[PDB]
Amino acid sequence: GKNPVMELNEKRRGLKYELISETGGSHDKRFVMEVEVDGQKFQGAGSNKKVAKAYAALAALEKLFPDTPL
Repeated sequence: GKNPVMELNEKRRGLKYELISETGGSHDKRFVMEVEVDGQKFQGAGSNKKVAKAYAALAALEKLFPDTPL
């Protein structure tokens, strides 16, 4: 375990990550990603899409799979 998207995928396959926010200039960009798991929405933010997506998965894992080793 180490990659949030990878670990969540082990619990739920075919999840779709949606970019819901992209703001700030090329020097202060902020991305917000959202993932839906069991009708529940989880979001993650960051300076780039990859980490925003990872935080979105982490949020899902922290709620639904607390024991999953990071």
